[PDB]
Amino acid sequence: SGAMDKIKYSPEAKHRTVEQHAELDAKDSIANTDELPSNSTYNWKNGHKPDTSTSGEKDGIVEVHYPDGTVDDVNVKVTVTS
Ligand code: NA
Repeated sequence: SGAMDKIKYSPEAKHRTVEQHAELDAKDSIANTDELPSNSTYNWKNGHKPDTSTSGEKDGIVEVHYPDGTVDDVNVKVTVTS
């Protein structure tokens, strides 16, 4: 037996504040990518990319894809200013 990557690692959300119409790289919403394997990849969950076209408080979900194929879902928040 062994611990799969999504059990070993503990990604934590970073709250970002961005301007209306800003781009959002999913990795930028994870606070501790230095505590996760550097070959992990980050993407927005389908249907859960924060929409920066309007200002307000938005929610999103980051998928953290680990090298062993397991995946962590991370709830994040994005403040959009106008
Ligand atoms: Na985890």
